Amino acid sequence: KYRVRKNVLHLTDTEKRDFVRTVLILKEKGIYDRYIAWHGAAGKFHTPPGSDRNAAHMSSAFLPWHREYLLRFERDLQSINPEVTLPYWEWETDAQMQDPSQSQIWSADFMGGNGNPIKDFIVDTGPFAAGRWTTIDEQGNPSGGLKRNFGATKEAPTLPTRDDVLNALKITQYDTPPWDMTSQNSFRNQLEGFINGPQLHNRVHRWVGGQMGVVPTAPNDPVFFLHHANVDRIWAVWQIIHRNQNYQPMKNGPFGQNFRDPMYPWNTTPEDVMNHRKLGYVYDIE
Amino acid sequence: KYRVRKNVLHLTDTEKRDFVRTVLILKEKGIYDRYIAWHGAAGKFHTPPGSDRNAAHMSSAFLPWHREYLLRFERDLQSINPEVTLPYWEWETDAQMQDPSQSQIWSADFMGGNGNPIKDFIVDTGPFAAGRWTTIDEQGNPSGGLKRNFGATKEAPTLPTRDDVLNALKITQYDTPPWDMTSQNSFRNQLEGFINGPQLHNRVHRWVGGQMGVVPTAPNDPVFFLHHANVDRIWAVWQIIHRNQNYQPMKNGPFGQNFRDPMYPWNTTPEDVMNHRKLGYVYDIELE
Repeated sequence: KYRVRKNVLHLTDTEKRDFVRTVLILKEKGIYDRYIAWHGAAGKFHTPPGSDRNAAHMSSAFLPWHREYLLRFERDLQSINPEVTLPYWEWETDAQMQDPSQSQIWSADFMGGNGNPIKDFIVDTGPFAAGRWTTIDEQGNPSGGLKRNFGATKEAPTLPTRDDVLNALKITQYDTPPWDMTSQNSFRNQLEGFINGPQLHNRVHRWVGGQMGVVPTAPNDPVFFLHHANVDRIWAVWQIIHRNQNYQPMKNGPFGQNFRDPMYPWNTTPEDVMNHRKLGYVYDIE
Repeated sequence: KYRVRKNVLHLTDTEKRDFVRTVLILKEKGIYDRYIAWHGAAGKFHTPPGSDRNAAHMSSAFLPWHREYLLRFERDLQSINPEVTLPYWEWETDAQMQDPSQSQIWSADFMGGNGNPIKDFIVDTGPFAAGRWTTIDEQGNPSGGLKRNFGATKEAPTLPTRDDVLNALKITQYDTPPWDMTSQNSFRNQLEGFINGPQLHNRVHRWVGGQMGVVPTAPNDPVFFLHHANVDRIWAVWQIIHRNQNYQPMKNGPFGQNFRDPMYPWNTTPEDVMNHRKLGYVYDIELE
């Protein structure tokens, strides 16, 4: 209830600089790669095998899984610099922009810009440009560096809007059977973005393109964590009015998705991360 | 020192029954799959990226990684049945048999037998036969049954011998630079089995064949854990014999291979698991 995750647009120049340095050092230390790997590994743990659910997506644990993911990432940041928290990318505000690629998250100070169409959409500006930041592929081996291609596909030309978020916050059920990408009247599936898809979460990945555009490589882009901080904040808001609306399935869902099941690759259950205050952080505007 | 991990050949009938029943329970609950996935996942964490070293193999952390792995597994067995401990498959004495494939470990009441060549080497005897036990491919998807093909490759017609075990135990260095498959005079690399390989650990995988013959799918076979408990036992024995040798590298290995580095996919470090008695178990041979 103490560490403050701020809007990226509210970070000072110094905070932007100190976040970048901390990420770059986590990368240098070999710790960043753990997060890419953890996320890829969860995508091949299906609940159960034969289904299209997995531990981290496409089912109920999507939200607690990434909250734990971000919680551990932030602790790793804090061990380098105890004054650094994970900011969030309020994309729904950027979607108001005439050209959201002009948002300050994309400044050379911070995330760097869209990919260069002349250079196969390689990101060539910012602290994660090719040459300053290595990437790995899905199989875990070295890759070609950061790629981005904002709004390039016809199904996600734009970012999710504020209205897309307000509509999601109105869903009263955390999730609904069969706890997958076809769940109706489900906050989890609304936010993940499978109704009228791709929307919300799914639509951000599709919008950003590059490595963020294919899930198993998405954390190669630091903006991945800023994106998921915003998703986690939006879940946190849902938990203030739908406070107590808790989690489903409580039981008798696939193993790995129930309230007290471990979320692969960890032992943490959804229950363990239900209250973000007890996890030690708050969002600003909370 | 409390939990005693016994030779499979010394297990009573009820012990074998209880071990099997407990593993079937872990499988039915969905917990067993976590150990399949962890093992595949660690192979994809290269230390550093682009090296063939990974979190669980091909470098110094091979031994502690699997000690932690079995420890977690055994603890999951104990949640179900606190009287069940992880036995070890002492393959070096099976190697002494006229026909090692007749070891009691492959009895229908324990691991079940060799694959059916009519059925493309699907195991159809024992508690893990097809129709009683489902398997996953490297992607996490169903793959249609446990396979085994004992001694079928030219590189590994036989299991490792007692002499191979004893000869590894003479190595005084736990590991050596460059902490990879070329490491010479290295207990870790010798036991893992890359010196004129496959030997020892690498050889057991190739000898069992089936899923065990390919490392990312090996844990689909429950004998994987009895194999690794034997690898753990040999290391524990090395640690008794060479009491003033400690883990290597102590620093300046690749991240994930040093004494105090976390072992992906966990936060556990080699230091955390260096003393197997501190982990709450002993092998029967230490007690005799």
